[PDB]
Amino acid sequence: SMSVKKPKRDDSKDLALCSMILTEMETHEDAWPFLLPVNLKLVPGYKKVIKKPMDFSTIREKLSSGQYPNLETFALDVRLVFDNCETFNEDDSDIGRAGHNMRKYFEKKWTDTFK
Repeated sequence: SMSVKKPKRDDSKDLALCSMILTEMETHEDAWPFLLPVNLKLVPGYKKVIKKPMDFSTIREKLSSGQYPNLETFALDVRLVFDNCETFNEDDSDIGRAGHNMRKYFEKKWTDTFK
């Protein structure tokens, strides 16, 4: 509260470490459904159903331009990618499997780096 602060957790490496994680996700073989924004002109249903589209290129631009205030807002956008994938794709489709694999991969890197 006012003039009473918890000890300072060192956040000075967070930007570099989120950039490394994002590089690992970009280069994974199962990243292909997630590299670019879904084409809203060509994919029926996507625009109306998925209220907040998100993809790795969009997260990389946000990250490079100071649009994440902290490491939690970065993790929220990465999870949004996989949450959108589960909403739109059956679990037993190639894209649905890719999204489960990538989520698992991310969450392990997240825990190992920051927790």
